[PDB]
Amino acid sequence: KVFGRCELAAAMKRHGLDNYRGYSLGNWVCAAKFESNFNTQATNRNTDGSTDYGILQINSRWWCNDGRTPGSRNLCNIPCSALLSSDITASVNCAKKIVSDGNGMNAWVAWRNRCKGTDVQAWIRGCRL
Repeated sequence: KVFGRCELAAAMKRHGLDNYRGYSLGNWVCAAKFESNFNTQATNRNTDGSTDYGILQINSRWWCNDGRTPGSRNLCNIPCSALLSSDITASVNCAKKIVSDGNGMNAWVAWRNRCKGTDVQAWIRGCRL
């Protein structure tokens, strides 16, 4: 599923990401835009053999099991394929664990490089929340 901008904002708000660990909703929408172009089916292979999955491009090196990342962890206790669903619950629940682990949203390279320090409120302008 390819989300619309306001559609995804509303789904993320319903799942409790607005101001989660101090990150306003626009941060999460911005990160999803540049990680996956709002596409739940996005996958991207990393040079170390791990793979990033879903709308927030969550990495199999630490966070999910895809059966082909030897020596990796599964800290969200899910198959990585669950992160490609049209229902974003699994991705949001896992993202809450990631952002709590100490480095905040710096865990997402695209957020650090393209959202951090910008006017992220612009990503939820016009949306009915």
